[PDB]
Amino acid sequence: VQNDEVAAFCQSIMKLKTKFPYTDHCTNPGYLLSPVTVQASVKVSIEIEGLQLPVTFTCDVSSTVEIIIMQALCWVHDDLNQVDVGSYILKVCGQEEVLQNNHCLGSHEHIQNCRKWDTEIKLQLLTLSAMCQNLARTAEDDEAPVDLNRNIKEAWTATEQLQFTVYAAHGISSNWVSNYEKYYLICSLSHNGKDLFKPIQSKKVGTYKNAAYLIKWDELIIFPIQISQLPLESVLHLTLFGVLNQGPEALGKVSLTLFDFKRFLTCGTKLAYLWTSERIVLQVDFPSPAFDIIYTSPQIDRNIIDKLETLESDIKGKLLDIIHRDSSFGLSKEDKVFLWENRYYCLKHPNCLPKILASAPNWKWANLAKTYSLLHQWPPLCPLAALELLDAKFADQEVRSLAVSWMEAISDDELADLLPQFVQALKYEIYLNSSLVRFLLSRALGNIQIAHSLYWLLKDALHDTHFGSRYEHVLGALLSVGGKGLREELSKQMKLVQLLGGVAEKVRQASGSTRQVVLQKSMERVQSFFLRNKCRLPLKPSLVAKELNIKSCSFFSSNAMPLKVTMVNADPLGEEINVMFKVGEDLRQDMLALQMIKIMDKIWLKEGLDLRMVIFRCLSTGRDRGMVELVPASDTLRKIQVEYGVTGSFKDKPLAEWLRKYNPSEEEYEKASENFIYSCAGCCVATYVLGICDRHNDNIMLRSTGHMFHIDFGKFLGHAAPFVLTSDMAYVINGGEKPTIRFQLFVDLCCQAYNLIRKQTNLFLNLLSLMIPSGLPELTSIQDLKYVRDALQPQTTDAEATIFFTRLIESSLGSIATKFNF
Ligand SMILES: O=C(CSc1nc2nccnc2c(=O)n1CCc1ccccc1)Nc1nc(-c2cccc(O)c2)cs1
Repeated sequence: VQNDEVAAFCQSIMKLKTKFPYTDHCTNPGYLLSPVTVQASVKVSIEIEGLQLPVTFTCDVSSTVEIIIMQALCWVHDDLNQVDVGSYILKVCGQEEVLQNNHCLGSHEHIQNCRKWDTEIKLQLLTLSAMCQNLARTAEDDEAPVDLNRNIKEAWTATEQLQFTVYAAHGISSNWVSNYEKYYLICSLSHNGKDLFKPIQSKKVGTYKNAAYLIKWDELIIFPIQISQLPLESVLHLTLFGVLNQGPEALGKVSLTLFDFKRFLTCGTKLAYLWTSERIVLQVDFPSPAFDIIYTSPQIDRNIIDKLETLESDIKGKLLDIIHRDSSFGLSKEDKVFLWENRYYCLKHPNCLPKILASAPNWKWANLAKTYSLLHQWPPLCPLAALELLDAKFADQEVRSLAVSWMEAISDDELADLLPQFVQALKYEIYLNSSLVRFLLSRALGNIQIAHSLYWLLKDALHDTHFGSRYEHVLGALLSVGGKGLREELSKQMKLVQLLGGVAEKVRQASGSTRQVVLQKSMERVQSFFLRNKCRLPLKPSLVAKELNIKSCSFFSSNAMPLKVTMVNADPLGEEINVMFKVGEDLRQDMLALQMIKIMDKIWLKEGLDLRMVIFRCLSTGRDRGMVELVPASDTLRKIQVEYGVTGSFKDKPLAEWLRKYNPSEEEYEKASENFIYSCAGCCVATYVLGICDRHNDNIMLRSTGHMFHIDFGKFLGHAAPFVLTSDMAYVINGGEKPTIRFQLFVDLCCQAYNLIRKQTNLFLNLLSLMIPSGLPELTSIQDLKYVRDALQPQTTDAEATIFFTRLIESSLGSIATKFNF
């Protein structure tokens, strides 16, 4: 049946492939699209063929890339009628990414970065023919097949009790036989991620006589449930325990779906695989009658429910209070029961559907008809709201598929920064083929960035003990449907990272003197690689490295010695590529913190608030290793303070003098100090809301332009000053020892941004919830989310929330807070 599920998946993906022909350029562009985030004049320089100097001109940020292309065309051509405006595109110099014509110049992320750093905006005008499209799919790609490397009784008429005999575990290890004397299983039955009944424990039995590799229970297990009472998505969990010989110690876990991908109840012997990480086979024998049991969903209920009593005796106000509540998190039982009665009065508010669904009394087969009738007349949800319908608490195929149908309204650009949570949501689909995985694969088909990011996220997801096989099939489908070009580039990137990681290991394994000469020798391997391959940068695949710059490659001195890898651009119009490669730390936590910060930045920009945040990249390439973006011309606060100490003129001047050294002009220092004010406000809000703690001087970094950012996120969602404002940071903000209206601006910015994040409390809780199953040390349960919820204070109004955050700023000032009038 599993092989049949794989085959059905493959053939469905063949269908999906037909939906994306290689001829269609917008689905198959062959190149990365320059990212856009929706949100004056700036100077752009555009290189044009046949001109020795690029044309530099002032463009409106609001103007679209299409008309900017035409403006450059107008520079070189006095009449644009003869030339074709079509078949002309703009790329970033040095980066193999194409600006999107319909979108505004200001909306492009590269433009926004250059504006913040005051970097020269450098573009190239070229035809589609000149653009590198080596990633594009071929006719060979479209034609190739997909490779990932009798009577019937309806279930509602099925009286039999769910039962099965746990037979045996086969292939147990020597050290297992050494360490434990008996074994037993805990059997749980669940739906929507919750137990339907209390778990039943097997008897404790030792290894079978004459068969040490075998544990034989041969034990029947009967649940107090009836086949007709089992939801379609019912899952049986079997956890193995060993008792030590000298508490019980968990050895592994298995899951079995109670109905297969064709809705047939599992019957007969089914084998399951427990990975010690070594494969143990577990045998579960299910009843096998002379007939097949099929699940049949209930009969459709059709109603137009509109024209009902609106007594509204304070009850409408109670309903709106529940509707306009922040999230489903913590919703009272009584509130649940009456949101469920008055669910048909909430159609006017679509994004409250999860709450309603979370307040269903049960998912018994009978009530399913009315639930589905409501779902199919429900208004479309915001994609972001619809995420919640893909978490574990909603297993129902109808709910989830219709959530994905609402989700299909999301842009690729917005989707890309959300990909990790989707990769995780795959875990709550019990079948291989599902609307969610098809949605992800189709989005990857049409967008090279989506495909690339999915690839790396699936490679991390593989290391899951329980879900590794599912992710292996998903990754195989992705690599198969991506095409030959995409695949070979991904293989080059995989080889590059593996080589870099080897170099990292060797650098830490050597000591002192040796460590500097081993780096040059280890790197010769890499340079051989570059001799035979041009390879795209895994952190930003728009950058192509032709060759390693050995002499600029070094190592940072830290607990884990990171590698400063400098490579030369394949494009002479580009800059040299600088990344850090770190091994020995789980970068997935850092990535989550960075993603949360970035999403706050997006939320702020959506309401027009620009806190000038440094948004840098981090990629977990393999287990406990990866590439991190390097921010140029920036230091930790430690370093600034110690360098200043050599002079030691004042505790309040170290940040000021540093910024003044890199910004000598009075206008320049004011510009850099304003950058500090805004970025500091953003960092303070992000620190308090994410529970970022241990913000020591090393953790804080400051850019020469004046922007403040965070680098190490070891304390994430930690519990207990919320943030710390030292005297020299107050000096930069005020511009003087005494307080100025610039500090009031700082406070205003903090409180404004804080309230903007509170408005999106549901989004943030959902994103962290969906990362729960990924297995980071500080995000294991819903209480970890309750910390963030409490930090966001949803019940309070914006006014009292401002009061609260302002008191936080005073506590952060601490001893020097005497000098301020709130
Ligand atoms: O100057 C710098 C600042 S060091 C730095 N920065 C980071 N940034 C983001 C994330 N983590 C870090 C980071 O951990 N550290 C190390 C800080 C540390 C040092 C020594 C011991 C312990 C800790 N970085 C560089 N940038 C470039 C460059 C040039 C041109 C373009 C470009 O994109 C980058 C070359 S070197």
